[PDB]
Amino acid sequence: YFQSMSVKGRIYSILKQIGSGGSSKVFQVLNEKKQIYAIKYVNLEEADNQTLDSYRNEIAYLNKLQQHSDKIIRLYDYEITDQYIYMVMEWGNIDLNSWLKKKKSIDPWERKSYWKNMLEAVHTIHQHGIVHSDLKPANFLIVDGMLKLIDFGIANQMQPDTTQVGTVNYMPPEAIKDSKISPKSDVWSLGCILYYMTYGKTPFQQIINQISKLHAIIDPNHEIEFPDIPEKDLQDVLKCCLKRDPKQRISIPELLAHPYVQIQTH
Ligand SMILES: CCc1cccc(CC)c1NC(=O)c1nn(C)c2c1CCc1cnc(Nc3ccc(N4CCN(C)CC4)cc3OC)nc1-2
Repeated sequence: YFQSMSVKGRIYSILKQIGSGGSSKVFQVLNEKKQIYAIKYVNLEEADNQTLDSYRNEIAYLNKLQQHSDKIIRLYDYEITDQYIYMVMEWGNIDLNSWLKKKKSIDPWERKSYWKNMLEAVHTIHQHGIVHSDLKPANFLIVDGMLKLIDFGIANQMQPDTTQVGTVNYMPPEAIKDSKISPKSDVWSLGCILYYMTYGKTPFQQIINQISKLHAIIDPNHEIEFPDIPEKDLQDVLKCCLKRDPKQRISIPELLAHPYVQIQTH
């Protein structure tokens, strides 16, 4: 029940575990001033040089980029050694994958406000050359009704083995047809998340067969349902995000000047 750890001399008191993946554990902890944080611990015992440089790189970027937007998660401090990495981060109520897994109805205002957070955070990483290229709702954390981007998909996702889960619902068609990596790949994946918040599922979610789903994502003859809704700006945004051709698909800077994001509906 009572557990503890240090990170750069400062003592944190572990309350519980709030995450896991590969050889990393996220804990909900309290510092000496009874302030709540999330420490991500990562193990390097069997991680190769590539893997380690991927973690070092991600860290450096996350640290740098938090200044540039407040829609990226705070990395308050970290402790990096040959054996492990602690990262003392901003603690959030719940991730968006779990939040949307609760709710059927999402408040139009809340959806738009989330959409904006997502655009801003993702735009920031793009501005420093980073395409995420694996954006899911899992990647976004709700901190006081504000969505923070948890990670940049820079680090190499090593598997547990002794014991969200590689889902292709958010996968852009260019990725499925196999070096080059367009920032508009992320626009598709964001579009898929918004499509979820708009219509209740991802566009190819109803496709039960895996190989079929992949095929459907690419097949231009295979249309996507955009059932008409009061928010016609929302319907517009989704159609523009989910163009299969990356060159015809809308840009982040464009999505930011879009009526959905700018026009005040009251
Ligand atoms: C997707 C990002 C990623 C990439 C690579 C490696 C990792 C580490 C496993 C990660 N994961 C994280 O870096 C991470 N995952 N979570 C859940 C958090 C982080 C870092 C920051 C952070 C801050 N605050 C929270 N709070 C929180 C979130 C979710 C939940 N849950 C519990 C499990 N349920 C199934 C869903 C709801 C509980 C939380 O705390 C109360 N949660 C978090």
